[PDB]
Amino acid sequence: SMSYTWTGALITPCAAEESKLPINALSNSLLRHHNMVYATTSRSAGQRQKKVTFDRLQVLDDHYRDVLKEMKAKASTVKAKLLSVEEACKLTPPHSAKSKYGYGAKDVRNLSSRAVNHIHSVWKDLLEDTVTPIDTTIMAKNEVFCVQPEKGGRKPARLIVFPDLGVRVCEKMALYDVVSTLPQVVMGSSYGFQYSPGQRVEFLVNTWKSKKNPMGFSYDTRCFDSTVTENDIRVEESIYQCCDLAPEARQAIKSLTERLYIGGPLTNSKGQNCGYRRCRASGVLTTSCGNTLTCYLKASAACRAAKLQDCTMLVNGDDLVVICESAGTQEDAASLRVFTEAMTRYSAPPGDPPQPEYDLELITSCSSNVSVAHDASGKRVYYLTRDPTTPLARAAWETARHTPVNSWLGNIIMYAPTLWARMILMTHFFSILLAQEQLEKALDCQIYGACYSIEPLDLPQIIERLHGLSAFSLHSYSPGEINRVASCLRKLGVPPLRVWRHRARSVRARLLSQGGRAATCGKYLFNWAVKTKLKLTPIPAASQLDLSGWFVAGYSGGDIYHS
Ligand SMILES: Cc1cc(SC2=C(O)C[C@@](CCc3ccc(O)cc3)(C3CCCC3)OC2=O)c(C(C)(C)C)cc1N
Repeated sequence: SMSYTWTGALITPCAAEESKLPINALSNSLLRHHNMVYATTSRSAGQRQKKVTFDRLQVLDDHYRDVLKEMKAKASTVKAKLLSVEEACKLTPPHSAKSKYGYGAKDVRNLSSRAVNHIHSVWKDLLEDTVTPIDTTIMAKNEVFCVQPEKGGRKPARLIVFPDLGVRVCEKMALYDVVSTLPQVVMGSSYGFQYSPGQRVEFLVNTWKSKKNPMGFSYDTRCFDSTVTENDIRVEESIYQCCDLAPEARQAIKSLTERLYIGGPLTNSKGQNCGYRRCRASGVLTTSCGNTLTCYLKASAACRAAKLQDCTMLVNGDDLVVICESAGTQEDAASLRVFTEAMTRYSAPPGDPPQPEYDLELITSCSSNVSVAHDASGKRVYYLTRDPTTPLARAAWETARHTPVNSWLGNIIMYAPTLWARMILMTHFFSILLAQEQLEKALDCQIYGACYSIEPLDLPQIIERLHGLSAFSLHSYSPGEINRVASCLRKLGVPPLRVWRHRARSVRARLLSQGGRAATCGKYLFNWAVKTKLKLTPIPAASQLDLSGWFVAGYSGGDIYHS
């Protein structure tokens, strides 16, 4: 059927949308080529609409059914529980979209009677009615990127489809526990969101080393959300229902699937009807879990079709990477063509053709790749990294304009061991925090789609617990990694190592002179910038964080917040 049908009504904005990086003394010290940085707006929504709108064709086969049966078996061992209205309310992000029924996120988190009355009513209606399509709002995402000359053009805004706040809270009550525990049980080691960056690296390196002639490849589905059929979404629901659930959770899940996950009318911000969706809703609680289950299922069936030898997968939503035994270059190319044909029949056709890689550092999955460096002792240390272009463009934008979510903070946490996060992100942002005397100010940032409120002063313990003390001492980065970063710096017009080290030494001196937590930041985060290094012993505050739950499941588009 058609993934979308349109009435002609436009996907409209709610407020002014900036498309170009504003000229600003602070972002300019980060990078000078501001014209290279842009933010998508609803102006390009039509472009994205044309691309995501197409007819799906899907044929299933024994390999698909066998894998599905095995997935259901694993699911049958999971017991999940309903979330109380209060537990659900606590997960709502402080600035989540407000309801159209006279109440917003502040109200829900406060448990105002009006918010709760409405939550009860929606829940009650989900139980009584399992058929009326639930309304959804469609908006054009406003994300920042850097121009890609090699691509020929810029990216259009991605689209986000989500239900009313009241429905979102009910989604948490019925499915939060399921989407939190089911995926790892059904997909085992292949479930990507269970790993911290360090653990992902460990899994990837051990897997690669376990093959005799290792070959790896990532599979890019053209518009995965749009390729998800009603069949896929119903198959997902049957896997959820395999869990031991409370009668009410079962009905609510059946209802959300029929009335919302399967499809529904699209309404723009002007209140007009834009059309109808028959594919995955990008902004619901089950988007991450569903996407990973479906990608996993089709890919596993596809590995069998292509007869890949001793393959191992790693899936994160629509992101997929397979590592297997190589059978030769011509044979590997052939194997990948069959694999792609299988995925296409399953309604998961490719964007870029998959291509065989024989070097682990060159395989990019989840926009990342493993790389190597050496800690203080000189020993080799594998770590996760990525091309720093989008992180830096976004850091520039967030410096010039106030952002709800601070991707720069999330990036420092996830890519703490990288030379670019240390040289540029830490130095640039601590300088500004020093300037504004905002080191204590908690900021929102996201990790695996969930929102976290984190205090910059706690970065040393977070990074130590997350990456270990080595993150504060890596040096001798790979020539490839260094080339990639230098290339990016000249493309965006970012200052060089000499300038950043000089800046870091100033920032470090100020931090140290302030004492307290600030001093520890100057000491650990900027030890690289001084000739006479201090010695980084284990920070005692590390052992006490509650860093669990951080790498348990994905929640992109799921409206999740964590205290
Ligand atoms: C501590 C240490 C550092 C070094 S050099 C060095 C780096 O290798 C890493 C790093 C520089 C990485 C870098 C390299 C090239 C660039 O264009 C931009 C950045 C990073 C570290 C954090 C920000 C920049 O900091 C450094 O000073 C060396 C060499 C033998 C390689 C000279 C030995 C030891 N023991």
